[PDB]
Amino acid sequence: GVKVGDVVEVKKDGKKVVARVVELLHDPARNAPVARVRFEDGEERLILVP
Repeated sequence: GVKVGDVVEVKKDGKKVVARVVELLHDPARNAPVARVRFEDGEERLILVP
């Protein structure tokens, strides 16, 4: 149920940190939503939506 602008916790360099959801995509292979998240410093990452 994660949507654009929401905030989630992920690991970055062994530390639990907050990232902001900037985009919702879909992985046809895993048949599951994927979110483009952006960290405080501007780094981005793709994460499978829990």
